[PDB]
Amino acid sequence: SGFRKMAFPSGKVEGCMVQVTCGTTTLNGLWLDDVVYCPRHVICTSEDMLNPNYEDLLIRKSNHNFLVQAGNVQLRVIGHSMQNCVLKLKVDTANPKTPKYKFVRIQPGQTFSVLACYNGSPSGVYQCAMRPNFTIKGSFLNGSCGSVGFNIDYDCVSFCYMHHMELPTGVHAGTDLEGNFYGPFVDRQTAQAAGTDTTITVNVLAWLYAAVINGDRWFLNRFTTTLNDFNLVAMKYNYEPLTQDHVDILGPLSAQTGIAVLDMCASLKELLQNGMNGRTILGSALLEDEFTPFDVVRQCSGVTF
Amino acid sequence: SGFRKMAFPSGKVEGCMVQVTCGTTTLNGLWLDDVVYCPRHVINPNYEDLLIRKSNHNFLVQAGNVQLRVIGHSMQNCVLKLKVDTANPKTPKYKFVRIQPGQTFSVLACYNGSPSGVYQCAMRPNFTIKGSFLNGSCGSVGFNIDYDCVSFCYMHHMELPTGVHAGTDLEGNFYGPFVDRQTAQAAGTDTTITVNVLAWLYAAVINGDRWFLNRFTTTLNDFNLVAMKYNYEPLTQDHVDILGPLSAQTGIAVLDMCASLKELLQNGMNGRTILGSALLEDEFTPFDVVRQCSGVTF
Ligand SMILES: CNC(=O)CN1Cc2ccc(Cl)cc2[C@@]2(CCN(c3cncc4ccccc34)C2=O)C1
Ligand SMILES: CNC(=O)CN1Cc2ccc(Cl)cc2[C@@]2(CCN(c3cncc4ccccc34)C2=O)C1
Ligand SMILES: [Cl-]
Repeated sequence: SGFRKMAFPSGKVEGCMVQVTCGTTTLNGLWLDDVVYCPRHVICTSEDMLNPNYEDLLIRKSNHNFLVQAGNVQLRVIGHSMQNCVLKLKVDTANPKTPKYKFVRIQPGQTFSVLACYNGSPSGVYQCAMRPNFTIKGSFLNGSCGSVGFNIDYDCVSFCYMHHMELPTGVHAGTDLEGNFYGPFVDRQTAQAAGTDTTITVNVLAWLYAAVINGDRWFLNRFTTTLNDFNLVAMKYNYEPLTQDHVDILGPLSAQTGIAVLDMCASLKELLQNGMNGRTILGSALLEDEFTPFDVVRQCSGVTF
Repeated sequence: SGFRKMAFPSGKVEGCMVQVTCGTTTLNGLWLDDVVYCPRHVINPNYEDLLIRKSNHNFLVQAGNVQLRVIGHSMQNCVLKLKVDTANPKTPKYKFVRIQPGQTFSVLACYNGSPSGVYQCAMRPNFTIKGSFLNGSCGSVGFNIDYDCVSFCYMHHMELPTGVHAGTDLEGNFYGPFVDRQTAQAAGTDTTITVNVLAWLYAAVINGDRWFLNRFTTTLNDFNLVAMKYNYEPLTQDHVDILGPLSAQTGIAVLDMCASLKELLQNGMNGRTILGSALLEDEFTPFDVVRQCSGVTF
């Protein structure tokens, strides 16, 4: 019993974190085999950030301009190239602690663990979700750039995020491990703002099924709804549209609890209208949206209480 | 910016987790040097009588896909110590420490000697932890990291009827009035960790959330009279001293922040949130707030 925001064990990722320095800029890199991956803005000064020409800044660099530190050992850079917004530094030593890994691009609503690092040293691990507006509500200070997001389903680490910047509202933006940003963001200091954020509806439903599994049904009602009527109501509360894909994905949780997805949608409609009236669901007074259907199945018991 | 429930990086602890099997019971063990530590319930129980009937080969210890050979066994309080023939090459610098209620720690949840997740939690005033544990999680450990040293503070033993969890320090002494056996046991009435709520109010102010601040102050006695009525733990002079650095960083005296907490208790949040929460959060200590808002690494 119990329901916690759980992160993946970070050990496989800790063994990959290095410090990358180029001139006066210092950030984190990910050392996998003989390549160190890091944000390309490591080659920029604060002035360069307004309108950086990365190709022009990079062509003036040689291998020995990049200082890579793994623990207390200096790695030798023997090559460098740019792939989108990530810089790839070829080093002379392959990481002996390289885990089995993949680079995956995630969609909004997906969750992942973040290993927050400073100077190539890990400081903490937390769980978060890719918001519908492609930002993440992380906890990052200056020097955290290059920290990574990942999932570890089975013995394989799936790297999905690399931290690049903080937006004016305090939220964060970054890239997949191929250097493509999530969202309409650029690694440039321009007028950039997070779009209006919405609640991840399929995740709230999954978390309501998790409350039922752990023994709580106070929020259920005798009503059902059509998919269209639920979406008309949900969009009035800044909730993301629920698609047929989402309904299909919730099938296993619907079968385990005996509550149809459109019947759980009717409870959600009523919770949005009424609030909670001094009650909580899984120790929370707000509707939680950073647990996917897959996360609920992984954490919760197979036997409903 | 941002404020998250952050756990310590679990890597140093992952390299210590093993699977321990005795007959039909399977749980997790902590392999440090040549000793594996695990709950003694792996064996109305008379533990000395159950233990005397077991030989070394009755305990099956698995580290990854390698079988460790048990060469000795002894009991220390509610913890079984299995001497193995191989020292853990991944043993970190470590200490066994007993924590006090209100203190937080990271939990590496394991099943069959394999870590599945990591989360942060606090030792409640009633000595229980609101964890996330299923059958097979026994022997999962709680810890903190201070520089390069792992301080092991908790080993999971059982779940109470309300869904909360109970366990021991690494010397086998339970936290709380709990016993390792099937009998009528219940978590006591819980209280809110006041010094932790204040620390989290300071973290919100650091992150630019100040709507709850006011021009008022309070005495320590008047604040405690109010707090005792909302099932909040008493705030001591030690707690005020401990909040000093956060008070100096934000420019808000501790008794000034206490007056904001008093108004939040007597009047609610009125449709507003603090750090994305509609409840007053008490599982971040003053040190946790300082560490997360300063970037301390391990
Ligand atoms: C908040 N941003 C700024 O003051 C200027 N920043 C422009 C800028 C523009 C584009 C890119 Cl791709 C990077 C960047 C910087 C690089 C570092 N950085 C940061 C990242 N994470 C968390 C932070 C927390 C506090 C202060 C800075 C943080 C940025 O956003 C710098
Ligand atoms: C809920 N407990 C029971 O039904 C019986 N339990 C008696 C019992 C008596 C004494 C001791 Cl020291 C342990 C125990 C058990 C051993 C395992 N265990 C559990 C631990 N964590 C999480 C669990 C989640 C679900 C079911 C069991 C869990 C217990 O409390 C089992
Ligand atoms: Cl995805």
